Amino acid sequence: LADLFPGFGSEWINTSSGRIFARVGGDGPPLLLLHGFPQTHVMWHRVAPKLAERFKVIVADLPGYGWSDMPESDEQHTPYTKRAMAKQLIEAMEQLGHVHFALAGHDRGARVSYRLALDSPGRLSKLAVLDILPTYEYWQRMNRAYALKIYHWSFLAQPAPLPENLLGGDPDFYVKAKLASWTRAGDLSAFDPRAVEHYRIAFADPMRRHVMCEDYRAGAYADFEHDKIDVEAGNKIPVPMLALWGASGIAQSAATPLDVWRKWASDVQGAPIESGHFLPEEAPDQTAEALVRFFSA
Amino acid sequence: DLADLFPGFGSEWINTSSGRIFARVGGDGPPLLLLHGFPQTHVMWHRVAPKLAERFKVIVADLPGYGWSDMPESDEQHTPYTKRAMAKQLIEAMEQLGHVHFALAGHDRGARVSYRLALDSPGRLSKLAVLDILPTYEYWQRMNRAYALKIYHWSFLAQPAPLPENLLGGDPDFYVKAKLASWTRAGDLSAFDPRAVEHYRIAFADPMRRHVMCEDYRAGAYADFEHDKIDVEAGNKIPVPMLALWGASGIAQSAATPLDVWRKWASDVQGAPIESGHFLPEEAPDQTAEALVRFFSA
Ligand SMILES: [Ca+2]
Repeated sequence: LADLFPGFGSEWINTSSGRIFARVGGDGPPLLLLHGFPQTHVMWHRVAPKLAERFKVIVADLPGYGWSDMPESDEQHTPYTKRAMAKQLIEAMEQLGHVHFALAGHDRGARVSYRLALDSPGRLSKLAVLDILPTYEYWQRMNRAYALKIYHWSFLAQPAPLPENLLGGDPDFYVKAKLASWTRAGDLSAFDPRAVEHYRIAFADPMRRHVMCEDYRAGAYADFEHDKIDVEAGNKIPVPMLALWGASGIAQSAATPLDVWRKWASDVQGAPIESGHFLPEEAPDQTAEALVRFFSA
Repeated sequence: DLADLFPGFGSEWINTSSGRIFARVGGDGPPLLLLHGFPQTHVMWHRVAPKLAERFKVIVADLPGYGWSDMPESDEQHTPYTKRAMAKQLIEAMEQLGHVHFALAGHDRGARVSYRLALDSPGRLSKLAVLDILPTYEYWQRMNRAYALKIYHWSFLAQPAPLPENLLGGDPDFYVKAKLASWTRAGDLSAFDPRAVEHYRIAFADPMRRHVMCEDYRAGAYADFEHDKIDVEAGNKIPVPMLALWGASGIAQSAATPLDVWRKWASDVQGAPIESGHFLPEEAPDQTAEALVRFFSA
């Protein structure tokens, strides 16, 4: 597997819940980048060097993803709730001396990110979320069209071992299909093939796939519950935040993203990028530039 | 290898313009067509058909593309697996037997064929029984987190091919057994005859049979929904006397009664809960049989 972060260090950050793997590069204020599904930290390989000019970039595999340890799940999928993941990543950052940092997340990592921002806002200077709405918003807008478009939210949330058994027949197909279907182009062309190899290899592990289901099960249950409490209490993110979404991505299909985030964040700016779901790989120049400007403010 | 679960029933291959319908046929009296759903075959009626055969000519048909029925070639709109097309084919199948006015009971997908038939060609039906469904439109209109999680397979199997086909091929035996177990009241296969499960397992083992089921659900998400929507908006109601049976632990139930929802679709509908999960004729065969004979006798 290729090193897509030449000159970046590599850290195994030990936490109470297992090791976080991270590539580390650049200098300046600490910036944590979190990938999503079905990816690993290497999805940032096109924009992390450009951020590394101005920030200490920490490119972490999510708890349970990539090369991070997989905490053993439980009946409530607790370690793979965004709340628990946020906690583990806060722990990881503290091991590096980062108790106050900037954070950008995409997909699942963006959900960890806004949940981190709601649970422990004092940990964040600024927050960027890439192509998501809050988990609560997806479920609340889950009508016919949206249930078809993001079917995997209900399918991967099905009780073990049903998704795992189906995914295990041909893991390569599913990871490649999920990658392809949410690009603007509808194929794998936006991706560096060495990055695809990373995604494909991570997905080839049955326990890694279980973890991803656990993450989606948390997303259907505890994640939704945590979010529901916040939205019904009027708890807003107080960290300055950037919401970037793809014009052909997931967030914009059932809502106007900036309108939704103004319900969740007291201080949010947003910008569409011409892109599918995978903003940092489909549109790396426009994404890196959006993140450099926001975090330099 | 595959047990004969309808002793005394014969076996018909009914020709239609879109391929053969397989049916087990028994009894005498007014014609009664029994339609199975997903992921079963006609054999799901094996505990209730003998009871109905005391008073009806019972035709126990494999849905087009299911079981041993032929699989008509699908197209971009999944047209032969829309409930409208399936109903036209079964109307044609019944005509081959001289049945132009018949009683109809369907479960699951076959229940969807059945109420669509009732809507499109009500004159063909003496009475209609639907087991453990609401109309397709109602499921989709009620699509929320809870339902999306409970009937996930409606959006999963409706994904463009070959995605659900490929994943179903990952472990087809587990999938059909999981689908059967998870919708029973017990949560295992204990309510099913092991010989019937073999039929379901063997039908589900053919990739082309699984593809058709996916076509059925693709139609369930698109054309079937649009056909239902037109009837909603035009105020068209099923005029034939209708029985709506649902499992107390089935898919149709939730918070609002299936009966109140069927009253928006049917002029003349009675309804009863059966202590059962989704698979009323196998989980509650006596309670289902008696409700059906009671209703179809009138
Ligand atoms: Ca298996």
